[PDB]
Amino acid sequence: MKSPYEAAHERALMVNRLQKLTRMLRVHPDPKWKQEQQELIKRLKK
Repeated sequence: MKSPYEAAHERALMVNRLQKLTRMLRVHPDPKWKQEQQELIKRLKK
């Protein structure tokens, strides 16, 4: 039981941050940055 507003908020938070990491990784692929990206990708997948 989760509100769509709230579920949406969390999704937006992770997507927005995920994009930033994906955007900078393409030009500057870092392992540290990559690790953070996986967490975002995994959460979004759920």
